[PDB]
Amino acid sequence: HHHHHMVINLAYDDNGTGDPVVFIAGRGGAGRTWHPHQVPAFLAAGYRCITFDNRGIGATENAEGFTTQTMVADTAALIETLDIAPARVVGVSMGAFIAQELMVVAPELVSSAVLMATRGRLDRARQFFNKAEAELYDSGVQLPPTYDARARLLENFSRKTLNDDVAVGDWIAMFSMWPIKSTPGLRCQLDCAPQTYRLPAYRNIAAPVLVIGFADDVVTPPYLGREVADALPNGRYLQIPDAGHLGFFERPEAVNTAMLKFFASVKA
Amino acid sequence: HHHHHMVINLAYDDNGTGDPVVFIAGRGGAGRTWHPHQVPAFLAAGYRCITFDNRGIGATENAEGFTTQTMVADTAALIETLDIAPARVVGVSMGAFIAQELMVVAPELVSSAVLMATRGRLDRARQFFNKAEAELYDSGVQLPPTYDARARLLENFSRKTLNDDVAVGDWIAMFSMWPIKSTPGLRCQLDCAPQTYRLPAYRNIAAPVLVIGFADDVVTPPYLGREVADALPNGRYLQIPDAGHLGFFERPEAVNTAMLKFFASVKA
Ligand code: NA
Ligand code: NA
Repeated sequence: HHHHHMVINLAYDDNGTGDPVVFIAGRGGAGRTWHPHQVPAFLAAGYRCITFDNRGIGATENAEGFTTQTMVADTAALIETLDIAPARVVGVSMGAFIAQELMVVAPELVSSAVLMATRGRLDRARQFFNKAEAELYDSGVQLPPTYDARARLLENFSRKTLNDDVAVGDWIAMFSMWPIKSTPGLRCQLDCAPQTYRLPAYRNIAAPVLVIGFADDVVTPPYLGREVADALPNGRYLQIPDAGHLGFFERPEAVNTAMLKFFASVKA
Repeated sequence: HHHHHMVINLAYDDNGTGDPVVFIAGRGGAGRTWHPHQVPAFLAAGYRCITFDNRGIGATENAEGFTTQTMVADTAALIETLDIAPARVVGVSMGAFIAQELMVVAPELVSSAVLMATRGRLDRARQFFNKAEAELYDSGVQLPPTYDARARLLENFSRKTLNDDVAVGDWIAMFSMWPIKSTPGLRCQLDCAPQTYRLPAYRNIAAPVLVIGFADDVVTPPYLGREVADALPNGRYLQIPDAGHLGFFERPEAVNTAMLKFFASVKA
């Protein structure tokens, strides 16, 4: 348990009534990124949905010097403040890493979890990708807007989507509804990632977990998600075809139905 | 046939004896990019190999204001100067587009061709990618080196390669042997691409053609290569699994054996 933490106010929304589900967004994602595709489906299934702005987002976008354990403690504090322990947790990418590490140190707060687009370590390519992203920020160079959108398309969507002229046009426009500003908080979130080999620690997590991998994901490749599921004694792996790193936007029905079926299967 | 062309000296190498094969590199590639993996195999099969520096490369790296038809005429002039008509042609990406357009206007110069990683048009994503690349150059922004290498890795290699820690390390190092300097010639080569729907024109090409698509290619996706093969009355499509846009470096044995078997099958 943390002993060097200071609670800060994080924006959050608390919607619906019933069993609580805490959503943890990935790097650069605000709480509202769960609202186009996930929260309506979960509300329709009868869940209460908690979404929030991670440290480094929005009102804390200039925060720096925080670590994964800071964000774990932030999430734990939100669960305790809302008096929703134990909660279901849905995390994606950085948010799934936070969820994993939360379950290691405070398992009593999490009844079950979905971990989307996750890993328990970085391989050579993904370590290099992170070094390159940090180098881009630290150089002060700003990518021109269309080139930034091109990188976002390549890095987040399936080949099937890129080959779909209408879908591609739509996602280019979606980028205006979900800008990712280069902030100090975004740069610090880049380091809130597996710096070490965390799979052995996850063998201690006894709670039921669904790990979802996205077949075309190049940011968190599916084989690294399968490693997490294999470490988890009560974790199962599911792969979504024709889905990139943003698979929960790209194939929302497929992802939601898998998550809702899992959460129903572990009902108390 | 061209009527507004001026021949310029292009660097070239002419290796081996026997049936001639003219290699046409893609955007940013010098003639020597065919030497690590293709020319030795073709020499061992008994072919004479012509490799050259496209307009916009090397000694003409500051050239601008040229078009696809300029490069078609450059290639035709090289074939005629060396007195190797009709020649086999191997082109990749921009080089395959040049080869396609050469066969439309001067089919007598080409006995058969391999077209790797090609297309006869741009779809919505690939048009946007090109607009983004032009925007990056025209903005004067220079990508920091590690970020530039990250983009090159993501855009050119298969998921299988990216997941291979040793191979990834090797390709990062290969980038020091094959730098792609941002030059006026490189920017102009960006426009030497299908601006229009060229598939109907290719229905006129009677020569035998092998079109090779790379399964993981996101720069020239395989379905666009299959469109070219389908237009060509004597064109066949072959797909290489686990290969990105640089598939002829990544899977050299698979690509070379397919090309050599094809060229043997059409021997006079
Ligand atoms: Na498991
Ligand atoms: Na055909």
